[PDB]
Amino acid sequence: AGKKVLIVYAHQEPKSFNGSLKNVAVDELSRQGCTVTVSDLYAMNFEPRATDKDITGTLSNPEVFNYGVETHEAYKQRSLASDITDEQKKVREADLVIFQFPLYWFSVPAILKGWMDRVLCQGFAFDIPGFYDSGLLQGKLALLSVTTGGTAEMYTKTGVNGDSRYFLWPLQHGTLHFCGFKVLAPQISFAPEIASEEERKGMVAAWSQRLQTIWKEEPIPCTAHWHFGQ
Amino acid sequence: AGKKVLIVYAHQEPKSFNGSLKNVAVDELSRQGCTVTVSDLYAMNFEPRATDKDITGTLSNPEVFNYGVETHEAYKQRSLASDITDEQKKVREADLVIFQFPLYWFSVPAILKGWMDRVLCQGFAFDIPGFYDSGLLQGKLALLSVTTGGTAEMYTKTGVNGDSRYFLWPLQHGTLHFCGFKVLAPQISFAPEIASEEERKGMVAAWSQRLQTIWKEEPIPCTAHWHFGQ
Ligand SMILES: Cc1cc2nc3c(=O)[nH]c(=O)nc-3n(C[C@H](O)[C@H](O)[C@H](O)COP(=O)(O)OP(=O)(O)OC[C@H]3O[C@@H](n4cnc5c(N)ncnc54)[C@H](O)[C@@H]3O)c2cc1C
Ligand SMILES: Cc1cc2nc3c(=O)[nH]c(=O)nc-3n(C[C@H](O)[C@H](O)[C@H](O)COP(=O)(O)OP(=O)(O)OC[C@H]3O[C@@H](n4cnc5c(N)ncnc54)[C@H](O)[C@@H]3O)c2cc1C
Ligand SMILES: NCCc1ccc(O)c(O)c1
Ligand SMILES: NCCc1ccc(O)c(O)c1
Ligand SMILES: [Zn+2]
Ligand SMILES: [Zn+2]
Repeated sequence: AGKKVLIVYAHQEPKSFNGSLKNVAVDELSRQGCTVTVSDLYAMNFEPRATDKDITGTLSNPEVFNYGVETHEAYKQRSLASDITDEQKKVREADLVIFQFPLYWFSVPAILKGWMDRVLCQGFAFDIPGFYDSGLLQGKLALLSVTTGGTAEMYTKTGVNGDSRYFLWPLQHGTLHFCGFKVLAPQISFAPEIASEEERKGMVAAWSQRLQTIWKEEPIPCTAHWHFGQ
Repeated sequence: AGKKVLIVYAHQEPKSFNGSLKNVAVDELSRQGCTVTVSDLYAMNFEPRATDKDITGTLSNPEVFNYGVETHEAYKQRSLASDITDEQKKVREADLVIFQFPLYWFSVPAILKGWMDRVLCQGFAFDIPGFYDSGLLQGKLALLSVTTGGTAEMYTKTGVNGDSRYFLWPLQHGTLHFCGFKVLAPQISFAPEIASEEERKGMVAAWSQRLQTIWKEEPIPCTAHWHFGQ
């Protein structure tokens, strides 16, 4: 049995280091015989804002608009904007979801943050109760492939930016694990802009290389100890 | 000599708890004689996406688009889109910047992440020469006023969501502190949707009561130790 992979990509320039990491993922997974799909957010001019335009049906409460309540209800009724449902179908069938993006303020670019806000709604990605290990997307794997401006050294406990794992918390635990995803070790390609030609090729080669045996990997213990140690 | 306050508000509903917190801040700071300005992102339909449209005229390299460089260059060349510059002016004149928003996936809603991504560009909020304690916005104060779905109990080091200080790291340290901001202790209104009307009032009152002496408050030590340590 093969596998389906969804790459949610967030970069404006195809020739970027991110674009290369993305194309590398596509080529390698495609070579393995895997089914691959890419959601190129910027090329899709993907809507990041969570507004009442995401609901098409009669609102549960037209007097006071509550995004969470309205999208939860719209999901069950099937009155969500189609751009949201198109993404949910991709995630639903996916066995692995890779996020390829440059770090923006210790997080994901707003266009990708919007994807997370609008696509992972209650009813589809999780339920109350029905989160974390009970998240609705349980059984699926997720992986963050991040590029940075800061060097590995800066991203250390005693470094100026602190350990890289610190900023992964909101994404891996607060979002992915919350929805039931098993999180694979993140792929951080440190400061490609500062790196030399050979170092950049090595970073890219390491990515595709790791992808060759990605199906053999085990997820990380997405806990506070893993991220912070303490 | 009077103070200037900018409130970056991120909520779709005026009758919301977030809306009330913002209105209470405007009322209290206005009563004190403070100069107050509010950036209602949703009402402004603020653009969250970082694209080449953020640069006016012609790009310094229309071959390969590098947002960071193009915006840095555009800033120094006074060629940024007006929505961006309108915000920077409010920021530059402000003595205190309050962010009022509901917690979305352990972070800010995408529309607000976009504000941070696009408004705090290189040359304005920071530069290789000066960052963090030497950020270009040094001297100014920043304060996060966030509302959550989860309860205070859930937000403890041994709780399901972990300690709230954990998700503050990317925002307070990675973003605000990085730009020279002195960070005031966050204002977190835990689960207002769960709490009772009396408890909700208590929360809003603590906020307004706190605003009475915010100018007397001392900045928190934005350190890895403060967020993660004991
Ligand atoms: C709003 C904003 C916020 C930011 N916040 C943060 C933050 O909080 N923390 C942080 O650390 N950084 C931050 N950054 C910096 C950001 O993370 C980096 O600029 C980004 O990750 C670099 O990745 P890239 O793909 O854009 O690089 P590129 O500039 O595209 O790549 C660098 C070089 O790679 C070359 N290249 C491309 N493909 C290949 C290939 N296959 N082989 C060899 N070379 C190749 C390119 O041609 C180029 O010369 C921020 C940037 C912005 C704009
Ligand atoms: C996409 C998305 C992602 C999310 N991610 C997270 C997450 O990672 N972690 C987390 O903990 N939560 C998360 N949440 C939940 C979110 O943080 C809460 O729903 C939100 O903070 C509630 O604030 P509110 O202003 O919307 O509440 P409201 O529903 O507007 O307020 C609750 C009650 O307050 C009443 N009220 C209004 N004004 C007043 C007043 N002046 N005095 C007294 N009562 C008043 C209202 O009328 C209402 O009945 C997420 C929600 C969404 C939609
Ligand atoms: N319908 C939004 C309610 C909600 C509460 C907690 C979360 O972690 C989350 O992603 C969403
Ligand atoms: N010119 C972007 C480089 C950069 C590096 C680290 C940051 O924290 C940041 O905001 C921006
Ligand atoms: Zn976790
Ligand atoms: Zn700090």
